[PDB]
Amino acid sequence: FSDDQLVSMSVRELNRQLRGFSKEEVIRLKQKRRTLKNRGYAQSCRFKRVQQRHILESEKCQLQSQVEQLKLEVGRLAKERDLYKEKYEKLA
Amino acid sequence: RFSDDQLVSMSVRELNRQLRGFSKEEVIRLKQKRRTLKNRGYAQSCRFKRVQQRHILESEKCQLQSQVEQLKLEVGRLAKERDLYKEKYEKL
DNA sequence: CCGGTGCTGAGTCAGCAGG
DNA sequence: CCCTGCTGACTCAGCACCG
Repeated sequence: FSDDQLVSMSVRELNRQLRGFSKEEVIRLKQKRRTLKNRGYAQSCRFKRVQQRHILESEKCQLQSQVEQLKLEVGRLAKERDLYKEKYEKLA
Repeated sequence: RFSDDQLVSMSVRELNRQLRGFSKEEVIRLKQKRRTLKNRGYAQSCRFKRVQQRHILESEKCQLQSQVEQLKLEVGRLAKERDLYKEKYEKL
């Protein structure tokens, strides 16, 4: 009957408890349940939107940190290649 | 009465002078309508900014991932070159 | 001390995409 | 044909400014 109980019980459990009620009330209670559930759906939707904003802004940092790590790696190899190439061309 | 577009763009000084003579109920009603219409567009901009922000972030992460892909290919090319010269050098 | 403003959280409804 | 879960869009509440 109350909002917390109405939103908690299943429509299967609802129809059984709704037995003995006017057809006017049954459709009225069922639509009250939907409203309360949409309230919860809204909370999840807004929360998800936030989490997705964070994992994007976080992935951006996980990539920037990787890019900088890789630019250092090419600097080591480029220098190391130049070393071998200079030593090689010297021997023709 | 009046239009929505004019009712929103109007300044308070113009709007007040525009309803000199109207009943209190109508004045309050019209004022509430201006607030409602404003809130409608506020939410429109907010969701707009949210979407635009989201698209900016995604494009950055796509550029970064592409950049990482480039660098990964680059170290693979430099390492192969460095090792190739090693073999040619060690021989001669 | 009042009122208009811009913003944003939360609630509502429509309507779409699946159980 | 319902029901579910979700999301866009409107509304209001309430805060933080402002004039």
